[PDB]
Amino acid sequence: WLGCARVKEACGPWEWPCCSGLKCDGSECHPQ
Repeated sequence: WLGCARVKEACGPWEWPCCSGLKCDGSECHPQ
């Protein structure tokens, strides 16, 4: 239990849950 991805972490649709307000903009979570 650490937290969530950041605005520079690799995420996806259901592979890595990012924090609230960050959407996978292609591959790296972005600041919306």
